Amino acid sequence: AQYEDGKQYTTLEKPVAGAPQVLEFFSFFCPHCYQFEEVLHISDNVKKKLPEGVKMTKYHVNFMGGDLGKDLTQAWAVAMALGVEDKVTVPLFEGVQKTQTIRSASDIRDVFINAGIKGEEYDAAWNSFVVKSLVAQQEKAAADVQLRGVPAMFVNGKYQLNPQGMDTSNMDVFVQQYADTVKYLSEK
Repeated sequence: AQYEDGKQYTTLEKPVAGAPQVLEFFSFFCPHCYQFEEVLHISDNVKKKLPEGVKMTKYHVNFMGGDLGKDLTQAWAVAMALGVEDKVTVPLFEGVQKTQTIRSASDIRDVFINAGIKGEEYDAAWNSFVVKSLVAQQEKAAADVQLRGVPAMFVNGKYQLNPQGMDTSNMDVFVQQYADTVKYLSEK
């Protein structure tokens, strides 16, 4: 076939019921994730090719960056709860990996303040049980699918993208192959 198990994707030996349609995992400590976000715009290019009636989910993970890794997962819960994902994603990546100005929860908070989220609004969210369950959801989804590496994308809780098995001579071709794979899996 043109798309083959073990080549552009792998199948989960144990499928996950009720999982989000397109589920993506990342970490602000993850170097390929930085690329996926700022240079390749993977999420956005996948969206553009997905049928409609399809929801995309993106979750942060704990297993990189220790204590700060966990803070970043809570902050991402804050971003999702407030719907400010597209205002903090880039400054969080650059603060962690480029400028190295994020070293504490307070510095994460500064990124939101600078993006125009109010102190009051941020701290209440941070401390809310709505954010706590959102954190639980991120962990549960990761735990459900064995997750030891990011970036990662899962389709309908059954298929896992395999970017190692695609060309990387040309970044544009890589992205289209990746998105076309997601669309194919989607229709499977």
